[PDB]
Amino acid sequence: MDDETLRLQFGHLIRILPTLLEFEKKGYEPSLAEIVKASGVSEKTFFMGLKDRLIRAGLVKEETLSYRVKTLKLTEKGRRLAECLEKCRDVL
Amino acid sequence: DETLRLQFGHLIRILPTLLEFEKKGYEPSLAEIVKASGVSEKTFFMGLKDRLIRAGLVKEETLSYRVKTLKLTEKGRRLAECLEKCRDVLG
Ligand SMILES: [Cl-]
Ligand SMILES: [Cl-]
Ligand SMILES: [Cl-]
Repeated sequence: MDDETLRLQFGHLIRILPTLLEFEKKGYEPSLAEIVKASGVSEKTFFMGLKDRLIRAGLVKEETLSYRVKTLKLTEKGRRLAECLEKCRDVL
Repeated sequence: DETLRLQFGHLIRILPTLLEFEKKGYEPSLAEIVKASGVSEKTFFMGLKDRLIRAGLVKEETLSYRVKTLKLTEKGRRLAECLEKCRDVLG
């Protein structure tokens, strides 16, 4: 529990991690821009720190999609947590 | 919601701790909540307690002339159950 996951904001987690699980269940590889758009985080919050914190925390990894276009892939830990956060969303 | 503005670590420590006391029928003082949860006294007393109250996740009550406690609301209770499962992923 030094997990940097603990340092993340609940809203950012409950937004981004379920969004990426739902794209994955559909077979779709979304761009950083589509991830922001579907999740509802601000692009300024995303590109000015959040993305790199999710990477640091072992929750996602960034990959090249095509020229000039990157995606995030869930790690097994990020996917395990994403599923737990889906139920949190129901409650809320 | 104010719930979304909370830090995941503080949530994952406090609300599960309270739920586990409640299942055992135990009514902890504020100091016992701090110690069992692993948050510091300063973190708890300098904003976190009151953030959890403002998010509707807990209610503060005077338990006796001696001590206070926090009770889970039903929202707080449902979210605690989900955060336990989250804790099985981390550990
Ligand atoms: Cl964050
Ligand atoms: Cl907090
Ligand atoms: Cl309690």
